[PDB]
Amino acid sequence: HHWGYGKHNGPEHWHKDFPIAKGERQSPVDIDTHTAKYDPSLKPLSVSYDQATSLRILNNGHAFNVEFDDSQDKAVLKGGPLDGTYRLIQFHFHWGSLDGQGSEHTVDKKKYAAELHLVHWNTKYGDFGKAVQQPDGLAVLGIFLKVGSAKPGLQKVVDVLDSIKTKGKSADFTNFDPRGLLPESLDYWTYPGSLTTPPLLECVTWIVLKEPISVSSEQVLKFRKLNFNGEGEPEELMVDNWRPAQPLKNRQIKASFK
Ligand SMILES: NS(=O)(=O)c1ccc(N2CCCC2=O)c([N+](=O)[O-])c1
Ligand SMILES: [Hg+2]
Ligand SMILES: [Zn+2]
Repeated sequence: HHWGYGKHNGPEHWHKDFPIAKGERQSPVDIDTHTAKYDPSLKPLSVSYDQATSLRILNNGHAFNVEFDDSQDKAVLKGGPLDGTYRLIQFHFHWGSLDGQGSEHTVDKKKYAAELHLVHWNTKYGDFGKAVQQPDGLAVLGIFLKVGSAKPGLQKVVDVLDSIKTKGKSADFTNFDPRGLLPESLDYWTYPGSLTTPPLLECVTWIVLKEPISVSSEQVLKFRKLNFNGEGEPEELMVDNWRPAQPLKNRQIKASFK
């Protein structure tokens, strides 16, 4: 049938409906810290979320997205390897069924517990659907999550997961401040990639932050109680909604540090 992360519709079957899966700039990738080139021409990352306006949280059957009001230059990301401004449209996670897997990007073949992706689109393109049609249309900020101490700013996300347990369910989720999810350092690795879930459009400029954020075992656990299925259908827990690392091919991962 249609895509997912199960044995019969998982990552290894996506190339049949979306031939771009075997593309030239696919994400995620394994970041080799010793092969990544330090580039001093890379400017600092500029995250301006002080005027962020969260609107809703939704379970789309592949994960839960927290959507923001992107009708104005409220929550933007600029600087880094980017040219111009990018509006935060939404953020989501990708976790595992166990604490030793869940991240999509790996650092030195190392996988973390999960991975937050704050999706952004280039404003010089008007809307989101026009950005996915250009090679520099999106900038996803990747933040790894490791199990350890709780993350206060992530708790308001965790408590509303009961009301979006199944596919297609939503809930009013305003006043969330994404700044409470950012690690202390903004060091990062950037590289040209794509979406990690279908359509798998090669339109992303990936900015994977070097520093991870810790979340309690209790916080990641409550992610695993969500379901892929819609209401009234046989329960399938939402776990391992991550794509395996892809070939780097004709690409170079740059770093803003040494
Ligand atoms: N996992 S990622 O961040 O690569 C990612 C995965 C999927 C999507 N899309 C595309 C259509 C709806 C949606 O959620 C995006 N995206 O916003 O482009 C991002
Ligand atoms: Hg594109
Ligand atoms: Zn993602």
